[PDB]
Amino acid sequence: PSQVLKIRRPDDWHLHLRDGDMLKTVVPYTSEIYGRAIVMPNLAPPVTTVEAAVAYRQRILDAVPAGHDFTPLMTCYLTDSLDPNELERGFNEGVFTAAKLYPANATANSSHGVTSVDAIMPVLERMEKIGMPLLVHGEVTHADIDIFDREARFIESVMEPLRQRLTALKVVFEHITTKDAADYVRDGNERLAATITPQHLMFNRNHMLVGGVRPHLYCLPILKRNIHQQALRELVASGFNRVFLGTDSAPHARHRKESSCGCAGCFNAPTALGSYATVFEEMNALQHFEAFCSVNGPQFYGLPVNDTFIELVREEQQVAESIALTDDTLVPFLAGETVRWSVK
Amino acid sequence: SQVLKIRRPDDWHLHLRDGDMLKTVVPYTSEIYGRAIVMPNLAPPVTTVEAAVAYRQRILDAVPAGHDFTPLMTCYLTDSLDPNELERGFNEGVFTAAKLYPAGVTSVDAIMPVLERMEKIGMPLLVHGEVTHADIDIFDREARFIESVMEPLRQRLTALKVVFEHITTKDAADYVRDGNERLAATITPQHLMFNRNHMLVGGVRPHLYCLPILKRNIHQQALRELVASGFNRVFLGTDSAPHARHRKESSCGCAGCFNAPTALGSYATVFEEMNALQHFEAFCSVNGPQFYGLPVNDTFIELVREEQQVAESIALTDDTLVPFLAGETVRWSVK
Ligand SMILES: NC(=O)N[C@@H](CC(=O)O)C(=O)O
Ligand SMILES: O=C1C[C@@H](C(=O)O)NC(=O)N1
Ligand SMILES: [Zn+2]
Ligand SMILES: [Zn+2]
Ligand SMILES: [Zn+2]
Ligand SMILES: [Zn+2]
Repeated sequence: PSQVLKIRRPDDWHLHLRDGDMLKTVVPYTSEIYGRAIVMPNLAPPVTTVEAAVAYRQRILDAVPAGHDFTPLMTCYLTDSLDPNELERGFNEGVFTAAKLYPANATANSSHGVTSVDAIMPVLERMEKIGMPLLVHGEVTHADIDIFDREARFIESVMEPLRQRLTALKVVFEHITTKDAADYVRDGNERLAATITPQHLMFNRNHMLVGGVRPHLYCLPILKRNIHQQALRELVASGFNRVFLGTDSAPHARHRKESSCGCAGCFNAPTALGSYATVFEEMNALQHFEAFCSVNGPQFYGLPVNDTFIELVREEQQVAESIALTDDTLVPFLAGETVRWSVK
Repeated sequence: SQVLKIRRPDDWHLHLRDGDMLKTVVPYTSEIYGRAIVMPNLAPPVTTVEAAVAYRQRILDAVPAGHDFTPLMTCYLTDSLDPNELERGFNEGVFTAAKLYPAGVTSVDAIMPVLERMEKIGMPLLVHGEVTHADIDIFDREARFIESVMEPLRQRLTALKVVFEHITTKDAADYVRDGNERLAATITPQHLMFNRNHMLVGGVRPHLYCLPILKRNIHQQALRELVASGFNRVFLGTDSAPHARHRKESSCGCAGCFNAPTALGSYATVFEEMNALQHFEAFCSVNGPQFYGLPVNDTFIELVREEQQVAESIALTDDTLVPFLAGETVRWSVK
């Protein structure tokens, strides 16, 4: 009989659900499998108020198929103009589970982003005071920094000084992609965690660039050299308990991916969980798989572990080539491939 | 506006393709360049004298009347090519050079008799210098080739003339700079103008995707310094490498920049920025002929520093062709 892997129902600690018709298409891929997800706030315009988060939460709930037990955990997009009182109210009311810091840029509109981290110290101090976790997309985006160096540079110039300045702040280093970040997180304290995507465990930059350019593997932070991939694999396989599942499922229509300027992001919600199983199996570390998927995130966030179970079966299945949208189509992670593990 | 008059250039590394694509792209080259080295990587490749003669005629058929353009043909090396076939083509003026692609040839040691014949007859070897092993990071493949293939080959065949095509690294720039009169290189406009950030920051840009891949800024800067120094064994080779739009903009986009329409003005900009216009003519019009033992062109063209607006697309029989720098501006124009 085909091998079965039973786990406590997982959660996705880093997800993009988009809005409108695309939200309606993509939510089911998450809600069928995961009990909760951290829903990122990078809509156009971004979610920067309690009222917007409440309304978005309801649009997500509207799109959940009948019978799925799925709870979106909302986030606030940090911006220069965000009122610390607004963030705190949302946290106190259970609307915002966390706040998300995207890379700083001096040219950012104060309504849409952060100009410098120093400029938002009032909101960061407030998060520290109230115990609200900060989720970080840790890259510095200065034009003179090579794209492959941007994560490592963030550690030195932003992450370490911030954590020294605000010693009680809880931080998730999202979607880490480098040995630099893996080591930093491994050597950190109980207030520092990380998420890792399936693509950054499965692939390295050669997969994106050798034999052709593959925009469906193009995402931020960019896939790194093999030595970084291996460090990430070793970190999850070690059993380190402050790394956890965050897909960064980030859907874009096919025409927006396969263009003269392809958008960053992998639509991996359909195939992520089986992909993680494949990685943990290859690393001879399946004894750490459930904790990564279903325990470590809840522990860091101070939330209960799910009390229902799901099963993956080690039986081969083909991934769809594409998934229809109202207009155009979405190309899933591993489209058309035969995969080793799927959900029963 | 400033005007720069130069000897008519040549393009020492060009892909013209075949069929309808050839008809579309040839005029962008023939209107400007006196000669071009026409690469042999057709499907199937040009590996015989007969095939090269027929291809040359198809190229000439596509050259507008009044363009004095001569294609210089090349042979695609393979592990099993007959040295007599290659020499015959050289002696007949059919093959100007032979091109070594990384695997076709199973290995270089496998082609030693062909390379020995080339050395004896004075036929230049044009090298796409990358190693191919799956575990080698793509950004390392040029540097690794220098140590494991290029330096051993040149030590074995010390009289062989070699062009290190489309160099992309400080490693290659330094190797060529420090080499002897039997080693030269070509450099494309894209590897002087851009680095990998331009291809990957703010979106993935398949029209900048080419082999050898764009490298880190430190490599770009080394290439710029090399051409600006006046070093006389580097010369213009566009590696213009056209593909239809939806072969580029795809789930697995093809490598190659269609830069023939914009290359010359783009090079002029680089030389100007590097305060090295005194070395521009030699790069475009003298160094390559010197290395190949061919006369310089006897006509002259002018560039003017007036912005040229690059077309968004070029019509094909099916699909379109997106020029390198589509919709952008080039600072220098051909008068
Ligand atoms: N440079 C490229 O990316 N492509 C060239 C091949 C080559 O010059 O090696 C082509 O012919 O398409
Ligand atoms: O930081 C990001 C954003 C995400 C998206 O498309 O929302 N896509 C990515 O690849 N990374
Ligand atoms: Zn991110
Ligand atoms: Zn994200
Ligand atoms: Zn080449
Ligand atoms: Zn080429």
